[PDB]
Amino acid sequence: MKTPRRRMRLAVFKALFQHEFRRDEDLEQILEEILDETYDKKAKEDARRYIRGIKENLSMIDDLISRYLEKWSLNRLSVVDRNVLRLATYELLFEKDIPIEVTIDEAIEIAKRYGTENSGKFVNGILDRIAKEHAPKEKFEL
Ligand SMILES: [Ca+2]
Repeated sequence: MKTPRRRMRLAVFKALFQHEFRRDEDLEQILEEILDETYDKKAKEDARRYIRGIKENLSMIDDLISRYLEKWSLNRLSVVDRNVLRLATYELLFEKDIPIEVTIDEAIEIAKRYGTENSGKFVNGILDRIAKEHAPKEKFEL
């Protein structure tokens, strides 16, 4: 049996979340602590691709998101909101055959699960805006 993408994405989120309290450590090493053999070969490869992509483009991703936050900057957001946005933005921009609504709706689920009462609505709004202006043109043709 194969590990679902949703479970793979959750491991990526957990690594992002845990890193916020261990900023002197490597995001990639934190992901490996989370990954184990209960995940299949592809899921571990996929989670690594996501974490590497987010880590290697973090400043670009953060600055991209920052343009949609008026004066309540990214650093002032909760750990959950900030990282769901980072994860979803990476997916919208670099994971080619995933429809925009799948990325946004599955990101909202993570926000509702671990965030506060307005987390889901907040991230849905920001991601709708980011997707409209930053998703590759081909993604709209899916
Ligand atoms: Ca279609």
